Amino acid sequence: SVYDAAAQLTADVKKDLRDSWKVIGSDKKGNGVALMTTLFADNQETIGYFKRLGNVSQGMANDKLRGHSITLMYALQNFIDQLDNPDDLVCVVEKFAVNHITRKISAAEFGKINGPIKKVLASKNFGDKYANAWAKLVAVVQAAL
Amino acid sequence: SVYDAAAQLTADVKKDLRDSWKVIGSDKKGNGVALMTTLFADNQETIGYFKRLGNVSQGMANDKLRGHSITLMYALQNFIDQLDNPDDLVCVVEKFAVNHITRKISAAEFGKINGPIKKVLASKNFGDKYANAWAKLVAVVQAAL
Ligand code: HEM
Ligand code: HEM
Repeated sequence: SVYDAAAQLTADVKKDLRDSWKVIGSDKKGNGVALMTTLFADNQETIGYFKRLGNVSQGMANDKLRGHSITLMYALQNFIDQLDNPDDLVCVVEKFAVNHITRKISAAEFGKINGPIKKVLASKNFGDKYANAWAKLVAVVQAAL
Repeated sequence: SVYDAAAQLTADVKKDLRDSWKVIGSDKKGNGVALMTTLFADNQETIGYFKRLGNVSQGMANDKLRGHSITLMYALQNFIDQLDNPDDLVCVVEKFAVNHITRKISAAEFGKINGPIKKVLASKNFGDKYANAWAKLVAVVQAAL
């Protein structure tokens, strides 16, 4: 149930998501690439999914990876903006899942993003509390996969 | 070239884009659905492309349509935010075009969105001058299709 998962986003969780997002969301290009490069470093077994992006080890220098990384941050921007209305949050998460489902990305696969997020947050001085909050948002997406 | 197209975005054009976007982009759910509904109303032939969305005549009530309309607006949010750096605008546009090319959407088909955009702008009192500005942004994407 995606709705039950969204119900886990309590007042405190939503507050922490916004506070952290105010910082990491201000530099979508920088933090977006950092998130992807950390994913490829910690989970090399996922690189096979981004073969269209060429040599992802190039990081910021790869124009295809940079385009994907920036675009990725706008999906998160969308989720944060829908935190007030769970009905809209759910419909945008299901729309989001469509393409990832077509790519055969399973919930187990997607959950691997939690590590990179925790590390990116940490580099910006955000601790456990914030990593946990984001883990709850990702859970909503997983329930839709 | 997508890069050459991005050159049409002069200072005055980028100004009208941001000014108009501050308004139509302030209500993504509302205007986003207006864009889609207007598209289906004036260009019935495009309804076949969105069969996944189910019954698009339901408008706001259709969760799938609402989810798509809100997500669509964040693609435009992305373009607007990259206006000052042609390099970033280009890579995000090419990324964006990937899925639309796989769906067989030609540059001419995509251009059909100009009509709906014009009307949505007009509903907020933004005249031909702004419509033309947006037509140039859409042209950038067309250069990649
Ligand atoms: C917070 C996590 C994530 C976000 C916000 C995110 C966001 C996005 C967005 C916005 C797109 C572009 C639109 C589309 O094609 O659907 C996309 C594409 C893609 N995503 Fe996700 N994604 C995330 C995690 C993942 C993970 C963990 C995988 C795989 C293990 C994955 C694999 C893909 C692939 C392969 C593409 C296509 C890239 C390309 O060819 O350009 N995504 N994702
Ligand atoms: C202002 C122009 C437009 C924007 C910003 C836009 C944005 C988007 C976005 C963000 C997606 C979701 C990610 C993905 O590509 O899978 C999408 C999907 C799609 N777009 Fe575009 N689009 C635009 C115009 C059009 C037009 C004119 C057509 C065709 C007449 C079109 C056909 C499609 C289709 C068929 C989908 C998949 C919908 C589904 O089955 O869920 N788009 N578009």
